[PDB]
Formats: sequence, C-alpha cells, structure tokens
Amino acid sequence: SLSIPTIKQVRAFVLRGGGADYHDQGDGHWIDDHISTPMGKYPEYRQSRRSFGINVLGTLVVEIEASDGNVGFAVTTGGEPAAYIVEKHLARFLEGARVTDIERIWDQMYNSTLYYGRKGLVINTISGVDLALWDLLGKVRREPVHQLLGGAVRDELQFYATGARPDLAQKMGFIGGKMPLHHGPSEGEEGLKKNLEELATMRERVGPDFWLMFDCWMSLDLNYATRLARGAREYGLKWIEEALPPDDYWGYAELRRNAPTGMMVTTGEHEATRWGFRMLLEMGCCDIIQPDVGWCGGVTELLKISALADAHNALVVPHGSSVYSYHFVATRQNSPFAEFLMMAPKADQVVPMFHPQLLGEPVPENGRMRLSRLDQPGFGVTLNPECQLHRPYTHE
Amino acid sequence: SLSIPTIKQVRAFVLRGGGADYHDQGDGHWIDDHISTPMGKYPEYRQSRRSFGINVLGTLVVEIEASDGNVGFAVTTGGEPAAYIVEKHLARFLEGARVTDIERIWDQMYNSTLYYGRKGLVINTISGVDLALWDLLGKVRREPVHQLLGGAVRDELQFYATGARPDLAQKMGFIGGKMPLHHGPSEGEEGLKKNLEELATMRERVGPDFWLMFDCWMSLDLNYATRLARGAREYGLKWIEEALPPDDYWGYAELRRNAPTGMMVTTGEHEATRWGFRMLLEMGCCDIIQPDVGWCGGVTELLKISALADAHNALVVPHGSSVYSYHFVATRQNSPFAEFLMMAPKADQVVPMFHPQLLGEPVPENGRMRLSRLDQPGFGVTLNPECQLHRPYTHE
Amino acid sequence: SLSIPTIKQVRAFVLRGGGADYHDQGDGHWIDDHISTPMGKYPEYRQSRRSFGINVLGTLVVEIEASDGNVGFAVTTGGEPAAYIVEKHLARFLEGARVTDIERIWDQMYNSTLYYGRKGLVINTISGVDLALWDLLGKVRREPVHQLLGGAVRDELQFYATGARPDLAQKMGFIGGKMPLHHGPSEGEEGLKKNLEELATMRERVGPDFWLMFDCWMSLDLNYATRLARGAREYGLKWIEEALPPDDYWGYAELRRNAPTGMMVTTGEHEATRWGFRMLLEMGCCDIIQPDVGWCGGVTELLKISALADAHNALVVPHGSSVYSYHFVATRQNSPFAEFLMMAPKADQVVPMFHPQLLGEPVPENGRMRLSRLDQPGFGVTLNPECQLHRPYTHE
Amino acid sequence: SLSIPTIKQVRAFVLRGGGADYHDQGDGHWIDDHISTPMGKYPEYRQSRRSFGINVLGTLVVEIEASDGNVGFAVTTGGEPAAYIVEKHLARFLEGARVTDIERIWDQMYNSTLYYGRKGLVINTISGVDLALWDLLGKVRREPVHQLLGGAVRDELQFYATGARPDLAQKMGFIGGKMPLHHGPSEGEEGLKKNLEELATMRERVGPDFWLMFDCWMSLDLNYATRLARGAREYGLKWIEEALPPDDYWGYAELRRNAPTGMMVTTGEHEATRWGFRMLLEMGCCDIIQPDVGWCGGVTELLKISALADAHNALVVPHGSSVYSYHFVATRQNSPFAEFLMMAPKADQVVPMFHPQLLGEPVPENGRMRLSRLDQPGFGVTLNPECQLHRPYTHE
Ligand code: NA
Ligand code: NA
Repeated sequence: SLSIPTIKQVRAFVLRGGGADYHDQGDGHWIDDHISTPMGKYPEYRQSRRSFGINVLGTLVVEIEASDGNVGFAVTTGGEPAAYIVEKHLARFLEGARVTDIERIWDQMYNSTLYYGRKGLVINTISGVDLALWDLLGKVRREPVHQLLGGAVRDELQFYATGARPDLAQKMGFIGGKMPLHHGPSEGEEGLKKNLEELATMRERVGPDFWLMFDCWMSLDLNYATRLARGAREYGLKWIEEALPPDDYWGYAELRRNAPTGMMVTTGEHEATRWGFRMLLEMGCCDIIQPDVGWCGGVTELLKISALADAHNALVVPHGSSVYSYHFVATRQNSPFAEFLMMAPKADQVVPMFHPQLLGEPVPENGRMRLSRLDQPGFGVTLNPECQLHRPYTHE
Repeated sequence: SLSIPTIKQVRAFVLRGGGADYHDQGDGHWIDDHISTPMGKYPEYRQSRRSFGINVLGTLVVEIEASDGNVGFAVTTGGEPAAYIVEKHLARFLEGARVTDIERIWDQMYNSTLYYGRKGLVINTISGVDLALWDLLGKVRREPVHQLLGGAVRDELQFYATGARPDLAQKMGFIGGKMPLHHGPSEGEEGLKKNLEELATMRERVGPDFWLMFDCWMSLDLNYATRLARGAREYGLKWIEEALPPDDYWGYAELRRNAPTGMMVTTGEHEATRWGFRMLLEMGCCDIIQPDVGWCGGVTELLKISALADAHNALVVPHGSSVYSYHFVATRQNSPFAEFLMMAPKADQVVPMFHPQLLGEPVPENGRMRLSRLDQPGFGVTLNPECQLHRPYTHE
Repeated sequence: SLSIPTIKQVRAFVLRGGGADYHDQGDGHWIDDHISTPMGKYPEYRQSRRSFGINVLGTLVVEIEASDGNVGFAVTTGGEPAAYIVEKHLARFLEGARVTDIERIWDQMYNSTLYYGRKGLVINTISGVDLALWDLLGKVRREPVHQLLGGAVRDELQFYATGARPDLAQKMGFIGGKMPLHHGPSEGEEGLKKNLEELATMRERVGPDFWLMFDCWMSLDLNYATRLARGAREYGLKWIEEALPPDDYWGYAELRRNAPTGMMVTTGEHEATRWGFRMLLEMGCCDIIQPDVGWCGGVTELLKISALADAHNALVVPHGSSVYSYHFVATRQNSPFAEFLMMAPKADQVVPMFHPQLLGEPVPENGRMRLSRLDQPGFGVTLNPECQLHRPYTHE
Repeated sequence: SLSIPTIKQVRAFVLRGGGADYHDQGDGHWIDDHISTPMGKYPEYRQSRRSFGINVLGTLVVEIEASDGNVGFAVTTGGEPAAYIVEKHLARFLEGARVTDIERIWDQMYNSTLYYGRKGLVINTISGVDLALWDLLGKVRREPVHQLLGGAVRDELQFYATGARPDLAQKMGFIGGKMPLHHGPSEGEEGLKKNLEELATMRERVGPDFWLMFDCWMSLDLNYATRLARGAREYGLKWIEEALPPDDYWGYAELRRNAPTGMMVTTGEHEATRWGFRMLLEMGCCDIIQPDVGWCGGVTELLKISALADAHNALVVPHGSSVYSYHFVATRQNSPFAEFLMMAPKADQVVPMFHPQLLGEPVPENGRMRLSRLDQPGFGVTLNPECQLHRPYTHE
C-alpha cells in the first residue's frame, strides 16, 4: 500500500568525451595504444582502434522522469542511433507504466525490437533503458540497487585492474592485473615473442602470486590462442580473455580443451541475452562469463544470465561498468571479485571510470570498495551538470 | 537512504488440519479417495494415502520479527521436525541480519545444511524461512511481493483446477481440469480401462476444447505411462503430470519421446534447487516444470529455477501454493496460467487453498484473479488467531 | 587491363513510405491485419504490428558514386540510425577503394562493427552497402548481377506468393501461397481452431496440389507449433515458417523432429552471417533456410551462406527482396523457386514490391519471371526521382 | 548490356615433361628422391615414386574458344584419359553456352559424370575445364581472375617453399620451409631417427623462428604419425601434412587429438568437392585444408569449399598450383600465406612452378608477390608455343 509512481517521460541524450563509452578518447591513452583487434591484420588499422571507428557512437544518456518528480538515469554506449531507438521506438512501452513494471517493460522492448535486434546496438539501447529504470526504482524506494537485488553477500568488493601497467596496479592494492594484448596472429612469431616478453617482464616485477591475465579483444584464431596460452603457462597466466570472435562458439570450446590445465578461458563481453550465454555455457566455451551490464540486456537480463551460471556453477565477473556493475556483483555468490578499468592514460593512478559524466562515483581505495560506499538510492550517482547534453530526437 | 531494520527473532510453530499440508485432511476428501501412489502395489495401502503416512508432518509456520516491529510469516509442509531445524540450526543465520540480506541468508542455510539436505524435508524448511523473509521485506517496504519480484507482467491470473471434478470446474470458469489418477500398473488392464473411462466420462461432459490433465503422483512405470498416454490421445489429454518417481530422470526423457505428439509431459513438484531442475531441463525430461515454492527452495531459489527455464524456453507452472505461488507467477513471462487446488472435499465450490490458516486469502472468481486483489504488503495475508500454534522448540 | 574505377563517395539517405521496409504502411493492408507476433500475448498490441513499432525505422538508401561517374544504389530497412552508421562509420572503408574490392570491404565493415554488431540493425546496414556495391560493380562492367554471380542456372524464375489470399495467387499463376498466421498461443484453443479453419478454407478453394504454407513470424512456442503442424497435416500444409524466436536453435531442432513426416520446418529471415546459418544447419533446425539478402550480410555473405547450404544439401529460398533476391536466386542450384511478397493491400493484384521507390522493377507475369527481364546492368533498377530523399548525416 | 560471347569449341591436349604434373620429371630431382609413400612398405618401390607410376598421366591442357575469338585455357594433371573425358563426355555441356554460364556448366559436368566420378581423375578433368572457363571469362572481360573472385584482400602474397632445402628457402626470403618425409613406418626406429635428424639439421640451420613443416604424402599410420609428431615437438615443427591416406577420416581426427598442443595437422590435397571437405571439417580432421584447385573441382567448387572453411573458421592454404592458386588466394581472408613448390631439381633457385608450359608466369621475389604482378586478363598466362600439343581425340 505504498503509492507507486508512474513513468511520465523518457528522454535520450547524447554526450561525447570519456565516460560510458570507454574508447571515446583523444590523447595518448594506453587503451588506444596498439591493441590487437580483428582489424589488426590490416597494418593501417593496427596502431589505433579509433582509426577503424571504435569511438563512432558516443555515450547514450537515458533519463526517465516519474510522476513523483524522481528521475532515474543511466549512461551506456550508443550515441545518436541509440537515442533514435529510445525516443521513436522504446519510450512507448515505458510512458504510463508503473516504475515497478520492470519485467514487463524489458520483455516488451525485447520482443518489439527482435526483427532488428537480438544482439549488438539494439541490446545496448535496451540495457541503458533498463539501468535507468533500476536507478529510478531505487530512487523511489530510497534504497541502493543492491538492496533491490536480494542484498549484498559480502561487505567489500575486491578488484583486479585492467590496463597496460599491472606492476603499478599491484602497488595500488589491486588483486590482479589484466593487460591488453598488443600483437595478433598477422604479426607472426615476432609478435608472439613480444606478447610473451611483456608478460615475462610484468611477472618479474610482481612476483609469482599476483594475478596476470591477457585481454585479446576478439583478435586471435584458435591455433594462435592455443600457442599463446601454452607459451603463457611459464609465467603463470591466470586467464586468457576474449581470444576469439564472439560468434566462434565451436572455437572457444576447442580452446578451453587445449588450454593448459588450470588456466582459464573467459569470454562474454560481446555476448547478449540468456540465450547467448546458454550457448557459451552448454557448449563448454568458458570458465568465466564476463557480460557487460550495459550491453547484455541490463540488470533484468543479467539476473537471468547470472542464475543460468549459478546452475552451471560458473563464475560471472562482469565487465567493469562503474556503479552499474558494483551494485550487481555485491549481491552475487558467483561473483567473488570485480573488474576495475584503468581510465588514466598511463594507468598510473586510480581515476573514476565514468569521469567526467558522473558525480558521486565511488572508486577502489587500495584495490577495495566497502559496501557502505553504495549507500545512496538508485545507483547513487548524479549527472554532472557541466556536461553538454544534446537531445537529437523527440517523440509524442 | 531508507533505514533498514534487522532481524530480532525467529520462531517456528506447528499447525495441524488442512492449510499448507494439502494432505493433512479428515475423512471423505477426494484427495484421499483411492489416489494412485508408489505404495498402491500393496493392496493394504491402496485406498488411502493417509495409511502410508502422507499426513505425518503437518504445517510448519515460520515467524520472523524485525527490529522495527514488523513480522513476516510463511506456512509450508514440515511440522515438528522442520521446526527443530529452524530453531536449532537455521535461526543463527537470520538473527541480527538486515532484512534485505536475502541472497546471503539463503546461501548460508543451504551450505550449512548440505550434509543432511540437498532434497526433501530440509529444503521445505529453508523454503519456509525464505518465504517468511520475503513476507517480512514486503511488510517493511509496504509493498506486495510481486512488486519486489520485478512487477506483474499480466493484469490477471488464469487458473486450471485440480480435483476429481473438472466438469464442475468448467461451470466455475476455470480454463482446465486436472484429475488425479486412481489406478496404477499393479491394477493391470482393468485399471487402465477404468483410468480411461474416467477420462472419457469427463471429456463427454466438458466438450472438445476444455483442457483435461492427469496427475499420477509418481505412481507409474515407463511402459504403463506410455500406454496410458497413448490411450488418452483419443480424448485429447493435454498433459500427463508426474508419471514417474522424481529420481527417474532417464525415464522422463524416454516418456516424453514416447508421448503422443502434441501432448505434454510435466514434472517437478518433488524436485528441489537449481541443480535438480537443470537435470530435468538438460535431459529433456519435461515440457513444463512444476515446482512447489514451499518445497523447492523458496522464492529466492525459484527465481533462479525460473531463469533456467527462461533460457530453456520452458514453462514454469508452480504447484499451487496459495499466495506464495500467486505473487510469483504474476511476474513471470513463462507462467501464463496457474494451478488452483480444489480443497473442498467434493471439489464443488471454490474454497481458499490454505484454509483455515491464512486470513485475507484471495480466491479465483470465474477462474481468474485480478492483480488488484494482491495489493496488500508482503504476501497479503495474516495468520488466523483461531488457529492454535504449538511452539515445540526454543533456542539461545 | 580494364581501367577499374575507384569509389568517390558514399551517401546514405532516408526514404519513408512503402518499398524496402515492407511494413512501412498506413492504410488497410493485409500485412498489418492481426498478424501473430511475439507481442501478441499483449491484447493491446495484437491487432497491429505498427502499434509496437515494426515501421519505426524506414528505408535506408545507400548511394555509391565511382570515379567514372557510375552510381550504384540499394534500398533496405534501417532509416536514420542506419544512415548514421553508413556515413560516420562505414564510408571510411569504401572511399578510395577499387569497385572490385568487395571481399575486402565486407570484412572491414564486419570486423570494425563487431563490438556493436554481429546481428540486427548493424548487419542490415552492412547488407545495404554491399548491395549498393554489387549494383555499382554491375553498372561498371555493363552486366546484370547474375552474370557476376556465376551466371543463371535456369532461364525462368517460378514464384510462390506471400499474402492473405492464396486462392487469388492461384488464379494469378503462382505455384504456392504462403499465408500469415493470425492467432498465437495466448489465444488458446479457439485461436488454433481459427488458424486451421483459414487453412481448411483456402485448401478447399485451391484443390489438393497447390502449395500452402504458414508464416508465423516468430510467434509460437514449441508445443503450439507442434500442435499446429500436426493439425495442419490434414490439409496438406507444405511448410511451417518461422515458428519460434530466432534465438531458439534448440526449439527449432525439436520442432523439426516433432513435425509430421514430409512437412518442412523453415526459418532464417532474422538470422545473419555464415555463423548464424552454420548453427541452424548443424543443429538440424531447418529444412529450408530463408535469409533476407538485405538483413543477413548482403550478396557477399549470402554467397557463403548458400555454399554452406550447398554442402548441407539444403534448400535456400531467400526472403523476397525484389531484384536483390531475383539476381541471386537465378544462379543457385539450391534455390529452385522464389518468394514474391504481395504488396497490394488486399493481395488481389500483382504489384511491384518496392513501389514507389524503384523504377525498372520487373514483376512475375503469371507466377513466372524470364531471365531475359534481368538484362540491365547492376540490379537493373533506378531510384524514382519523385521520391523525397533526406540526407540526415554527412562525413569527411 | 554487354553482349556475351558463346562457346564455339573445346579442345583437349596432352603435354609431357614437367608443368602441371609435378611428378612428370626426369632423373635427379628431389621430388623423386626417396619420398615416403604408401608404396614404401615394398622395398622395390621405396626409392622412386616413378617406379609405382606417379608420372603415368602427364598434363591435360583444356582449350575453350569463344565466339568473339577469345581463347581460355588451363593446365592440370590427367593427360590422355582426361582428354577422352573432355572431348567425348564433357564438351557437350559447354559448346553453345554463354561464357558466363559457369555455375550451370559445373553442375552439368558433375551430375553427368557422377556414375564414374565423385573423386579422383574425373574431378581433375572437371577442374581443368572449369579453370579454362574462368580464364576465358577473364579474357572476355579484360580482367584478371582475382577481380572476378571478389577482389584481392591483401596487397601481397607471402609464400612458404616446398622442397628438400628449407635452409636455402630462408635465404631466398620465404617465410617457411616444408620438407618431404623420406622414411615411413616400415623403415622402423632407424627411419624415425633419420626423419628427426633431418628436421634437427634444418632447425639448426634456420634458427628458432623460421617455420618448418613435414609433408608425409599419405604414407603413415596413426601411431607412427603420433610418435613422429611427438618427436618433432623438440624442434618446433609447425605442422604435419597429409600424414594419413585421404579416406581415413577417423584417423585424422584421432591424430589431431594426439598432436602436440599448438602443432597443426593438415590435409586435403587428395580430397575433392564440398562434401569431401565437409567430412574433413565436421569431423575435426585438420586445422588447415589444402585442396589443389586443379584436383578439387576448379575455382567454382573451391569457392564453396572456401566458404565452408569460412564457416568453420579454418584456414585454406591451397596446394600450390601456380597462377590458379595465386589468383584465388589473393581474394580469401582465410588464406593468409601460400605454397610455392620448388621445382628446381636441387631446390636452390626460384623457377616458375609450371615451367615450361606457361609463358608470363610470375614468381615470388623474396618470398612475396605483389598483386600488381597479376594485372593481365584471365590467369595472366599464355601457352608456350615451343611445347608440342598432342590432340588424341576429337568429337562431333
Ligand atoms: Na501435481
Ligand atoms: Na602436400
């Protein structure tokens, strides 16, 4: 017998520069420094990911106003094409609904966009609406999102750090260091040696116990990944992440079989929905699944993905997605540690992931975050008023 | 921002005489009239389920008092042995916890009782405590439980009725009638003819379109179930329910292959946890899963079970458990209709399912329940003060 | 030693009203008349597909100008969000390339968009660029596209007709009639009877031999599709098409097993790339695969999809996509007949499919098309100058 | 719009002495120096492949004259028996056809010869005719064949060299050296040691990084191949090629499982058609497929084979067939390097592969071939007028 507000209006905005699009940069950043990609077989696209257009979309901001004056928002990747989808297509299912109608809303967004959806941009868009809906609901109930997700199961988050400097991540208190791979199969035996040299160097600097992992960003083939993982076992690599293109379900299962015993094969960043993850889990593709909350369907969908993994006794370590991941992973038994992305250009200082777009964003202190930092309603952040919002589309 | 109360005490009561134990009944009920069981191979044990001791436990009542004065409660089947387990084992994980610590508490309960749990009585007990925690959280929040489970996805529930008179159920506006099987394999060819005559009689009464189903209460073998299912094709039987003992996963998968095409094989009321239902789904055992919320692991666990069935594109139609089902199934895309047990002795009028235990319990009117009937906090019921609770155990 | 031109400029335009978006209508059309969809479980979205936003995108026109003054174009579904992708992302891979660089271009478009692509809108966009590239190449060589695809293997195309009136399609010379399904699972036994009545009526009108098929537009579940196909065998239904959501690979394989012997199960309209079709073929999902040229990756990708099917000895009967399908299917041994979509509102006269957008569009005469009608360079059509082109984005 | 010439005549010639028959050689060649074969279990047949009759056929030359005066040609292995087949069987499908009728003609050739084809000599003949049709179409169009096959995907080919001197191949700038096996299972433990000493010697000469490969010409059994592969691990053998007879699909799949992890198993030079290569890929027989364009079904069929390997994410590295490979592999994303046979007797200098048959034949310079070297129409070669063609058959 609480008075549940209805949704008055949904708006989509475009923002540009850093934030929820991680690869929307323009400087001397590690995240654009010769990262191996599927495009790296072309020499002219090898140095920079921005050169093939990793930064083309920008940030989608979804804002949902309720009848009580509460506003939820989320940031994700999608920019102007995603804003068109929110305003012209998706908003019709939201406006006039109760803020508790979350299951209904997701299903309607998914079913209505199926003919041009399933994976990719359209699912990113759905996810951003979903996140904004969970933020709004938390704001309405005056509760952090983790309290709406069955409550935290640990009083502290522990992080590994993703970036070019695991050695410095160690000095900053993190439990591990995930490095990007810099050389793909088209650089032959020399690029392989270089990959292994980088790992050797970092291992020498950190000692035998600190976790090291490679992120390969879809860039290898089965034989190269097999040979890299075999080479890597000398330096105690914990896992090889996203070795293959996301459509290569058969390849991942082969790789996992051919991996050194005790080394993990992980994927799932570019996978969407319960049915994408069912395929990974059932085919044996995967030791850990690593969906992006903002790209896999949102919190609502990730909840079902996570329970799928629960039945499979698999780990779920989501893509670092600032508060959108922290509130989720706090509540999951199958998520014992979390990813933090190093968004400083030299990966040499801890910096908020969604700067400058977000305010109230907590960050790991000495590689940890107390649950008591996640005490504010919704996802506990506000949109920075200094950020320049464009609304390219309207509806009625 | 909202201040979250802690759990002050947990109490375990025993009630006897109807309610949550469906089979805790007096004389002259359909539910004890010659129902086919695994025990019917003994003629001494064939007429009455009470004679082999279907009614030995009765009702466990779990009460949880929060620090703000709020009290959540749930009823399930388990009685005095379950009450030992709540008071002496389980209450240690609850007392002093925040009322939102739901995922944690479940995990602690399951993992601490593993050495003597996994299935059966201990899971019933965990489910009861879990249901009481959801009741409490709903009461704290001043929201019905469906609003905590992602919102309703439909305006209205629609019911089939379970009992010996689907012809009367049709007049009362139900969509379907499920009838208990009365003869098992040991009664031979005459039993088979009697089973099918019973179905023929009801089909003649109801017309061609009305759904008819058989519930076999684990009582068959593969070949009898196959032949029963084949004979029932002529009268358009919609599904065969719980044909086989719940450990016979291999059998269920064979029966579903052997089934007349278009006819469903259903099970799972005597199955528990995500891993039990993973076996069922992955082995292709059934078209519909039918867990009892009060026997399978509670709302917390059913949530994961339901997500697993989402991924498998299977239906979940929970074994009717009054308000504990109703609030759940309202929210699930994969539960499009619901079970209503006909708890009247002659099955000739709608009676509240968990009568006389629960005050304020909604019933189907004309086979339907508007979602506005479930607008009261928690599961929307109060314990009948005219019921006399025994407390067999305390704890420090 | 021909002088091969390079690509000067790519442009993306938006058009609205009919054409390459088939469901972009606004009248009394059969194609929006109570078609069963995944959204049909909601009564308010049941009557009209436009009500959930099937028409939200519009038509993408991709125009590619070469250095010799030749211009290729294609029309597909995608509208303004697709136009953004063409102009801002994709055009960089095309401008400065030789017009023969088709394999290189496709791979670069696919690999660069993988992080937000794989299926759906992004693949539609790629397909439209690809089609425009093949049109351009044909214009340059002064040859129809079928001559660039290994040449036609038949001198005539034979069509079935998709629409609400197979009886009239028969009088117009077509070999078959594919009808849309009007009632889904949520309309229960009554909607089933109605579906079967429609098929009964049409069968009575056409005689025993004329092909009848159902298109279900992703709208059923396994049991409903199983029961519909079993019901349908009395009236000699040739195939059931797109019964299930496109992610339900496991469901399709089950359905195909449970189909009446000799009845075909088909899908693939909402499937993309070689790897999507590999999954369908290998899992046994499918008797015929039915990709849309404008949605599966374009001609370049469909060529590999088709050769996959060749190895599988499976039929490929693409979605009717006017000239974009006719030039392709002419050359394929595994494509012995073709789809024609009935774009007249009452499906009562043969009408060009991409009217008003295209000029020079051939249409079946008496259910057939001579290969001699496909004698003009490229896909042999021109953009109607009366159509109102908007260019919402530019680049440099 | 461009007027398409018809096929006027087809002629079949026989040449002897090098060229397209690799094994049609005189004395003192490495390619006949004690090469391990299935016949080496007979000591009488161990020293020389010519002694069991590797050289019995020689070169089939197929010439096709179009009505505009253009003449296409191809060389493959088959000689006088193949020439019977071209003239008496196959020419009926070609004469009077448009030169673009390539898919049709292939299909007619395959389907008319099925009763005595499927594999082997008849497929060689079909491949020769097919290659000549592509030559003709290129000459008609005034385009090289790579521009008809979707365009080059790379600026440059890179080669490994096949012959008894990979040490000399390294100095000549090749990326790799593949060496023939000289001892098979019947030569026992000493043969095995000799095989590995040979590899050790080359590894010492070339350094650690240069690719080394063994080509076993069908000569092993499973256990010998497993033990050979295991011994070769120490010297970093990149792949084992054609270890087993081509009918032993089950064997290849076992060997690849038994292989040292990271080492590739390759086959397919003596395999033909899409269905042969489907068996190979689906059974997990090999990491690289290696068809000969002149033995597998021609360019038309290789195109489908290549697409099947695309879907399987496998590499296609065709068995070097001079310009017929080079034009093909230029276009394929899945052929990143290419084979060059060292046709010099002592393998000490680059000699044109199909010398003395083909005038204008390009060679690798420094292990590489710029795409600008293949700028001449068709396959860019002319028949050497100093070669003396026999015409054993005519036809009406
Ligand atoms: Na039951
Ligand atoms: Na070879």
